[PDB]
Amino acid sequence: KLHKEPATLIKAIDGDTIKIMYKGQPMTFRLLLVDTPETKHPKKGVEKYGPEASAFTKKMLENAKKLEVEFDKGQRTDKYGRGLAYIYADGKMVNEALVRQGLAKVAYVYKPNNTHEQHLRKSEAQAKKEKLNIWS
Repeated sequence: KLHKEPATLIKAIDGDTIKIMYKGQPMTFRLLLVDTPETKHPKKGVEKYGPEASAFTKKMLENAKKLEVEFDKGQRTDKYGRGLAYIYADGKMVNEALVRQGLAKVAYVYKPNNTHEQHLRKSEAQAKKEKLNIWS
């Protein structure tokens, strides 16, 4: 069953990509199942809510007493060598918080990495009904 492990923030890069110290090593992590608008983009530039999703993630992680990472049951790294996980700040999942606030859409899902898909989908529909940010 999925279990949490300790990690240490190094640097938030943007809304859904962060650098953390994981088991002694610095790595880049990508937040599972969510897409935040982009600040660092090749073609297009800062997308709308990009700067916002990324301040959110930054504040949430920097203010936490405790950071934990939760791997899903599939591949734990993507083709760019980024960890793939659910991230928790004092017990609150960053991935769901982003979605609940209308600052992320639920991503395209790849089984078997999809254990919190329903919950997340729950929160996105609520942010939709409340027409928050993305959904305004």
